[PDB]
Amino acid sequence: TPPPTQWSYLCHPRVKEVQDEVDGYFLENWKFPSFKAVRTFLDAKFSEVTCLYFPLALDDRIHFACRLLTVLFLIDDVLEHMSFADGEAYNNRLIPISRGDVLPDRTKPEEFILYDLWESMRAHDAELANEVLEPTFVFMRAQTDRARLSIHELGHYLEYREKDVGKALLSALMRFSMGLRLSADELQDMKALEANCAKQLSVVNDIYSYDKEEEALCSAVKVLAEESKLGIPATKRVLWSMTREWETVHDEIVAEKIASPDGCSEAAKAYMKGLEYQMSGNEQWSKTTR
Repeated sequence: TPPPTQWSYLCHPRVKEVQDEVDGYFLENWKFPSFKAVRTFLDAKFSEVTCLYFPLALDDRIHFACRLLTVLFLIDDVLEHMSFADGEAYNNRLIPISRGDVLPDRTKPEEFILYDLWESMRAHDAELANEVLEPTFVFMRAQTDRARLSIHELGHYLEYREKDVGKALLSALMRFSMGLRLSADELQDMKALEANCAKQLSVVNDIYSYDKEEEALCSAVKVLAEESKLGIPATKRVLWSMTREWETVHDEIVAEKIASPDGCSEAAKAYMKGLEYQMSGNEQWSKTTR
């Protein structure tokens, strides 16, 4: 029931091969705790998600993104079940290894998978590989801290999502996967568009995750439904409405930077189009998942 969108999602052409390859890799190395754990793992189709997010990734780089997002999802799950303290230590052990400053204990998959991944990434393109490092660490460190006083206004909720460390990681990983080389100025002048993108991705995620998220929460669906005193079906229709307006905001900012006097590099252009795909791909995926 979502209103019409001007964008068309796209899935990476090599999704089939890459998914078998990467899922395969983890089935060979990750210490799943049970066969049911494995069913759960395969049902997630992390490589398909990655391929819907970065349909323009270079053919020889898309597997890197799948491997990185997969291991990070696995890790995120591990951290969710351990105390704040043990989680702190988990990351502290892994980050140095990810930097390649510490050799991995060959009997600990969480150690050697990350080590081999990052090494192979730098080996492919060290300059961009390193552009993804920090965002990754900021992200895994943010998976330990709990609390988070549930927000209740629409503005503050969106402002909060704009700064989502995960969405920031996606954009960096995307530049690497597409081989995009942007200047510091270009990236800085990109913040607005990025904020809008992060915001759009969230609301769409929320719209589709509200139902299942019912048991006993940070959701634009909950936040707006209360502020406006509308029912869930209605609230959702309104969020869909806004979502389409933010897609239009994206188009205006893009056209504005392209028709700009100072010009717009091919890398910048490719980057903006990449964000478009993140949003359209995210929807296509949320629209057909779990």
